[PDB]
Amino acid sequence: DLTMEDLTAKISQLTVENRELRKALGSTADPRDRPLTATEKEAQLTATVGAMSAAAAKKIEARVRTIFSKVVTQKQVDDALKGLS
Amino acid sequence: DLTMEDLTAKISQLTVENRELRKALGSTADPRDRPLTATEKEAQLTATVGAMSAAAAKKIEARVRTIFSKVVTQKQVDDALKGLS
Repeated sequence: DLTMEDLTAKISQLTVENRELRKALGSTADPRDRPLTATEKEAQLTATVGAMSAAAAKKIEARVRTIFSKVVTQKQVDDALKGLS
Repeated sequence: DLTMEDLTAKISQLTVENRELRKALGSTADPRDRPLTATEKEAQLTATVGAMSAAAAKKIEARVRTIFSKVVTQKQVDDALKGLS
């Protein structure tokens, strides 16, 4: 009947519990138990993607240099690229 | 029996023959049969790398995101990155 207000009250109950969890995670002796903000979580995600992407770019360049070293002409590049597919 | 001069004599014979075969290939009728130059081959090489590296970066980023979608604390992040180094 009062569906809107029930969903709002659901957020209120989920919000108070949400912070009661955060206050308990700050009461532990381990600093690494702190909940990360969405900003810090994105910075560590971006740095993680950047590291693995650089690692993937390293192996990819060596892999296709292996196939390109044999080619000398146009047609041969295409068959090497098709060999990469 | 097998001296060093034997190897360098064969190396010279192949270099002078490869120089000639290129000059013949460079004088062919069809322009697509001409051998690629060193920079042209290198330019198409990095172009192939950069294309695959960009596509690999997308799969890496979307993969890291679905892993970060189930973490909150610094301890959870460190354990989520432990399997996927």
